[PDB]
Amino acid sequence: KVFGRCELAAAMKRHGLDNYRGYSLGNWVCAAKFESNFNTQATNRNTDGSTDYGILQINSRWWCNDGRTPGSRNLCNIPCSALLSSDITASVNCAKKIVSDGNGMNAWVAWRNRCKGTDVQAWIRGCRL
Ligand SMILES: [Cl-]
Ligand SMILES: [Cl-]
Ligand SMILES: [Cl-]
Ligand SMILES: [Cl-]
Ligand SMILES: [Cl-]
Ligand SMILES: [Cl-]
Ligand code: NA
Repeated sequence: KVFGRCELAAAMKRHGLDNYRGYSLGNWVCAAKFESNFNTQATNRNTDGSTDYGILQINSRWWCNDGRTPGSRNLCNIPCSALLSSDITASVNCAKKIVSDGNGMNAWVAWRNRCKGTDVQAWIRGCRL
């Protein structure tokens, strides 16, 4: 599924991400835009051999099991393929764990490089929330 901007903001808001650990909704929407272009099916390989999965590009190095990332962890206790559903629940619940771990949203490289310190409210402008 490729979410619309306001469609995803609303889904994210329903799932409790608005101001989760102090990150406004616009941060999460911005992160998803640059991580996946709002595409729940997005997958990208990392140089180390891990893979990033889904709308928030959750990494098999630490967070999910894909059976082909030697040495990795599965801290969200989920198969990586479950993070590719058109329902964003699994991705959001794992994202809550990631963002609580110490680094906040700096865990998402795209957030840090493209969203952090910018006018993130623009991403929810005009949306019924
Ligand atoms: Cl915002
Ligand atoms: Cl593995
Ligand atoms: Cl959903
Ligand atoms: Cl889900
Ligand atoms: Cl923080
Ligand atoms: Cl607004
Ligand atoms: Na893993």
